[PDB]
This record gives sequence, structure tokens and C-alpha cells, in this order.
Amino acid sequence: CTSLIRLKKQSIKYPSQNVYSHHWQSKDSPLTLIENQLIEEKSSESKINFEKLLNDKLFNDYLIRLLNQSIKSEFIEFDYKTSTVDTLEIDSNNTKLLEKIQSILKTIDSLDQSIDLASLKQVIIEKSSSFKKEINLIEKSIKRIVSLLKGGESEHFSPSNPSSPNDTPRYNSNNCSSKSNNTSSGADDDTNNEETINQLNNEPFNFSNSQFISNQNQLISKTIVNSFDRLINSIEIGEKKLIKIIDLSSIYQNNQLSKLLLLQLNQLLINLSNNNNIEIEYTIPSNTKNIDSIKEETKSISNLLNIKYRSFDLQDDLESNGYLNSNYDLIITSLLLVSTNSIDSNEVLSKLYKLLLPKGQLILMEPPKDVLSFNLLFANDFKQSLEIKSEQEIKSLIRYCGFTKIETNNITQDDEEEQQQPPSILIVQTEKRDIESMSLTFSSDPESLNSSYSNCIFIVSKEQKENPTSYIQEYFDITEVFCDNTTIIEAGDSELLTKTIESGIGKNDIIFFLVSLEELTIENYKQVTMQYTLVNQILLRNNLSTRFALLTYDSQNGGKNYLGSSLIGTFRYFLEFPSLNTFSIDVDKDSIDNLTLFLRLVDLSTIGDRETIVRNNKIFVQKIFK
Repeated sequence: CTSLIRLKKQSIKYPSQNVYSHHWQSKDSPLTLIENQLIEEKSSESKINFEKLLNDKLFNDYLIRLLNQSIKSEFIEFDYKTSTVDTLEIDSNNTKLLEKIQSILKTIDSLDQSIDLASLKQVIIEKSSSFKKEINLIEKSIKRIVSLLKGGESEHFSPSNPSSPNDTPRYNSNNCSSKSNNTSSGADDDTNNEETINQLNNEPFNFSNSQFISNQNQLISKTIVNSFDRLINSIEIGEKKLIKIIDLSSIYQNNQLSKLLLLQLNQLLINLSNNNNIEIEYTIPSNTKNIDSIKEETKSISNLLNIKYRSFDLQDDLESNGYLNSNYDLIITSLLLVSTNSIDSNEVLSKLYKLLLPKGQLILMEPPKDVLSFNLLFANDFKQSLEIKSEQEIKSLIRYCGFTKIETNNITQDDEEEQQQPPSILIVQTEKRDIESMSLTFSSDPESLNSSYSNCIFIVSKEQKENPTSYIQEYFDITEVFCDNTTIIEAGDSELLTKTIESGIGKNDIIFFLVSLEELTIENYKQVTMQYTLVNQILLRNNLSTRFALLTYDSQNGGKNYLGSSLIGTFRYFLEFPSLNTFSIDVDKDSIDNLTLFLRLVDLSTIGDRETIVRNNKIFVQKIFK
């Protein structure tokens, strides 16, 4: 009699793929910023020489030459400059191009028409590292400017035909494709030299070869890894910590920043492979054009740092792509304000802010607008390059989206006998609004915590401090119960409880359970657990949107009340349902008075999961580690 399964006879295969542990780390980020008073570190020599490159009329003559050749490259025989015609688009001519060219030539005339780009060009090329791969960028700027303004446009902002009468404009640009490709060898035979107009167009702004961008990345990497060094040196005994780091410069700048980031992170952890009370979920998203470079540049770094090679595009919904509100701790972003056309910078900052954990660092390395030629190296069109703003505007926009402690880190180098310069790139590392104080809205205003709730019912026990006023005040005052109907219903009084919760309770109605704060006997805990289960059953059976927050004591790390875990377990069972919005908080005796904080804990937006521990006013979540 033969079976069909290989039989492993009582073997001992030491489980390595199935062990998951449980800890409790403080959800509010323990990450701490660096003091801006020490940001002096020299690695770049090309930025000082670039600021020296200004006020050099020979570069201006190079500008004149490029503008002349761009004027010539438009059309071989087309009129300009007095006359025919002086009109403008639209109705009807390409004279918008004519006026743009005349303004460009008006700027051209002053002031030099002499020899250019031999001596100073050789000197600067040998001085910084090479400026041929900078003149190429500045030339390709105007070359692709004329390529874009040529594009498919020289006309055709024409009025859409209003017929039929009262035809509202309807736009929809998805689910469209061309039919059909390569019919009768169309545009295939007799083809050659048809793509010479745009040949530097497919070669992007190169930053890897030159070492100045690498110096920028080195400064950023060292400043981040020093804070991480501080954190790991302040590691706690027997408490693993999960860190969610996402870098969005991996789609905008070269990966080199993240390259050195991973290199030094893994190097540091390898030098310090003696404690495993910390793990790092480092993640690198890309737009399906740098995933290849990212995954091929990194080979074996995932030893202790869980790496997730994914895709994040800032034009899609955060929740749709899987990213959640108050989900990830640290975000590092460079070349961001130069990377948008239609998205408001406040909207980009809101995108960054929503994902952030409480006080989670937002590192934003953005260019200032003190030198325009310095901004011409970050975008290739008249639109994105000027989407950048000044330092004060960046600060105000960061404070606009609810950020505290803006840290201005002006990258400062110091080359001897070489002039000073404005900051090479402004680095602002701010933190999310402190989890101690928010409101349910996006920006802090206590309208949602005060006089926003209509009915707040309190489950109490009349076996200690029979009066409910002092029973609640025994742990936190009753005055902070801010609702139009301060109601208290006896524990076990489920009939009037059913009547009250079935007559109607609004979305801003909450029910705190203060019976799980006393030391439960060896029999009564089943009784109160049954009461709770019936309460949640009646809540769900009518599909209500009531907010519930259970408050328990010492029932999630062991102590005087180890019996509330039954309540917590059945509550956990209910959480799989979407109709029942319920939370649970375990607090000690010495931090039990934070009623306003508990009201804040109803936040699905700025706070994360629906189970937390408050110790010494610090909010914790349980983390499970492979």
C-alpha cells in the first residue's frame, strides 16, 4: 500500500521561517534631528567655482552663441526682426515664437561679442572636475526648450466647436490606443537620419560621473547616519524597533544618494553586529526606469535591513498604491519642488505629511532661488525650473502643512583662497506635529476635541466610588468630557444601553469603558467580557458608525490586571469588521489622566493602528518581528 506524500518521521528541522516575536515600541518616533549649529563639512569644490563662474562675460557670450544657434535651428529660411509680422498668437500666427525670439535677442545684445571659451574654459574644466558636462546641460536646456515649443505646437489653441448647443466640455484621456501600427510599411522604408534633431534629448542630466553631486550625497548620507548612530547607541535592551525609511530622490536625483545611504547603513550595522534590537525597513521605489539601476547597484545589503524594491509615483493615490496615513516614519526627498508641473507644492507636502508617523523626520533637500543658472541644472523646461521658490517660501509652505522645528541646514564648504557662496542646496529636516497634541482634522484646532461630540456614554462600575462623577475623576476629570450629552450607563445595564444606542448615536459619539481599570476577580472578568461582546454585537447588528475606544490598565505587558486580555482579544476579533470602529488603549496608573489624548487616539489619520499603550504619556504600538 503506497501513499503519495513524503513522510518526515519526527525529524527536528529547527524552525527558521516561522518564528515571529512580539515587542512594544513607542509609536511616536524616537528619531531626533541634528543641531543645525554644526553643519560645516567640506566635500565640494565645484559649487564655489560655479559661483565664481558667474560675473564672467565669456559664459554670457556662450549664452549668446547658443541662443543664436537655437534661433538658426528653428527654420533654415524664416524671417525675423522687422518685419512681418508684429501680431501675436492667436488669430492667427506663430508670432508668439517671433516675440519670444525678439525678447531673447534684446537680452542678447548686452554686452560682449569677442573670443570665448578657450582659456577660462580650460581653467575651469581642470579646476572643478570638468565643465563640458555642465555646458552640455545648459545647452541642452535651450535645445530641448526649442524642441518642446516646436513639439506638436506652433498653433492650434483653436476654439472647440461649441455645437451641439450647450455642449459642456468633457475631458477623458484614459483607455485610448492607436490602430494600427505598421500598415503597408507606413513610415518604414526609405528612412534614415530622421532623428538627428533630438539626439541629446534621450541623454538626461548626468550627475554620477562628476563628484560634486557625490559630495552633496556624501554630506547628506553622513548627516543622516550620524543621527542613526545616535539612535542605535541609544538602543533599548530587549526592544526591537521598526524604522520605515523611504527615499524619493531615487526617482528624481540619481540613486547615488541612496547608494551611499545603504552602503554606510549596512557598513555601520556590520561593524556593530552585536545587538539585534533594531531592524530597518529601507525601501526604494522607482518609476520602472531606475529599478534596474537600483537593484543592479545594490547586491548584498539586505542582511539586517529589510529592503523592498517597489514603485511609488506621486501622481497616484497614496492609499491606492498601498501607502497609508500615519504609516512610515522617515521620508527623505531631494529634487521635489523642481519635479512637478500641475501639483501644488502644498499638495506634495500634504502627500509627504500624511504618510509620516508622529514626529517622523521629513528630510527635504531643495534648491533655493538665489542663482537661476543653478536652478537651470534641475529642470529642462521653462515651467519646472521656475516652480522653485526662495528659502522663506519653502519654510512657510512646510509650516503650512503642519510641521514643527524646521531645521535649516545650509550646506557649507570652505576652500582656502576661494570665495564664499549661498547654500548649495537647502536641507530642511522637520518633524510631524507632536502626537501629544492634535485634533481630528489635518491642522491643529480643538474644534474636533471640544464641543464636537454629541453623545458620550461611559460604562462604569458602582462597586468603587459609587458616584460616577468621582469614579471617572478617580482617574481623569469629568470636565474634559466635552460633549452635549455627558451620559453614564451602568455596566451590566444592557437593556437601557440597547435602547440608547438604538435610538441613534452619531459619528461623533464615543463610549469609554472604565470597568477594565479595576483589578478583576477570577470570576467577574468573564461577566464583563460577555457584556462587552454583547455591546459590540448590538453595535454591529445595526451597522452604526459610532467611535469606540476601550481603556484598559496593565493588560498588555503583565501586572496587576492581567485579565483584561480577554476583552482585548474579543475586541481584536471585532477589528476584522469595517463597520465597527473600535480602539483599545493600555495605560498605567501614573499616565491615566490623559483624557484629551485618549480622545485624540480616535484618529485613523494621524495615528496608526487601533491598539496602543500609553506609558509616561508616550504612545506605543506592538511590533511583530521575523
